[PDB]
Amino acid sequence: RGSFVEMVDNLRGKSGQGYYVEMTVGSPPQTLNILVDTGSSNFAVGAAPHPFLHRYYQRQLSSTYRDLRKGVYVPYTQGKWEGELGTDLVSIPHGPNVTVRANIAAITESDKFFINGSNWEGILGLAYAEIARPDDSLEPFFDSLVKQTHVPNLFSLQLCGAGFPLNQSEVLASVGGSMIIGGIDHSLYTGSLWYTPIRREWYYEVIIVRVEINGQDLKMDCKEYNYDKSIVDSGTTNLRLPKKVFEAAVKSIKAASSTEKFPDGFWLGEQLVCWQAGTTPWNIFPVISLYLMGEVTNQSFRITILPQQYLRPVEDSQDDCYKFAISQSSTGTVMGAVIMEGFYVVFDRARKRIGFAVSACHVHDEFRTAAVEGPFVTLDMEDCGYNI
Ligand SMILES: CC#Cc1cncc(-c2cc(Cl)c([C@]3(C)CS(=O)(=O)N(C)C(=N)N3)s2)c1
Repeated sequence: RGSFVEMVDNLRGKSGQGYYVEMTVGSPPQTLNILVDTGSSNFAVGAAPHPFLHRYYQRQLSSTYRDLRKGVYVPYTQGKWEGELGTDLVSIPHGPNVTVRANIAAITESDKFFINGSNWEGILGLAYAEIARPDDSLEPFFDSLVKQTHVPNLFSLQLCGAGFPLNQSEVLASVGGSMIIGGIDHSLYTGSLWYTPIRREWYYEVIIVRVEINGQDLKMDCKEYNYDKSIVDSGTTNLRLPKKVFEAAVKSIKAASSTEKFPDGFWLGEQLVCWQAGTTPWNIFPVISLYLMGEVTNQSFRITILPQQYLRPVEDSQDDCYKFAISQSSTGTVMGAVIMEGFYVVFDRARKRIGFAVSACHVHDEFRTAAVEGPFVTLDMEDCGYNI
């Protein structure tokens, strides 16, 4: 049974541009579309005109706006923003029926942060205070929400990839998924939920203990899989792997799909590959299984994704085109949107654990499905975690 009907189907977007939820800030309420990001901890919104924004937060029009008289500069390689800190009343129209006083970073200047055509005007950082900017004294939105209300300390995400490209109008009209605040909606998944511990509360950090490509063990020291960390990040498009893991995984994926040769640019995630309408050879591409530390001692479980997850649909023609959505990282494993699209993901902050179940909206074919299975007997799993 599905017990959170008001929050089901409250997301829009896609893996390449991000998934967002509608929010309101200020008095009277100012509506904004907000990127759902489990990989950061700031609630930051556009608050000045920008060519790629059609709306922004107007603090002078909010009677409940409180100025914190403090600036914040947050530079990332993926985009940078400068903001002015303050507080205001915040609601999630298709969320719990509560109004919170929360910190807001009013973005006044930015460099390649807002993306042309994304439809979002801000970011909802759902990770922990440890990685909030300027420091951990700036309470993240979800912490304020739990402290001020009776909403349980848990949220769950069902990110829904369409399995095909969505044009400018389609992406605005389509349901991109669900963010259930304070609970688990049982209609969003099939089978059982399996839980992996949150290693440390900063990013949503996890431990990967084994990797298979079509059941074939990648056979690397498991520390390599979590070098220097492994995180679950709705604000990353790809499955990102540490350099050495990426090189071994791409070699194995190429060997499994060897009946068809792809250009170097395809494996670099830069070039698209196209096939005649309806003829994508899904079967030649292998499944990928990530084994995660279980809640019970010496116990693991696996999550299995299909090429329908790691081949991201892109428009070219009537051909079906894709980009390879597995890429190299120098900052550890990132289980991005293309992985999350296969699963219903429960961020159980109260019990310091992350749940995975097969998503009711994952893209598959008649021959294979994504899977969440266990238990498996796995020894010295603590040794898989990286230190320093
Ligand atoms: C699925 C999707 C998506 C998507 C699309 N367009 C923009 C973004 C982001 C830009 C920035 Cl900046 C982000 C930060 C705050 C820093 S980051 O290091 O780039 N990062 C990986 C993260 N999780 N948070 S997300 C995400």
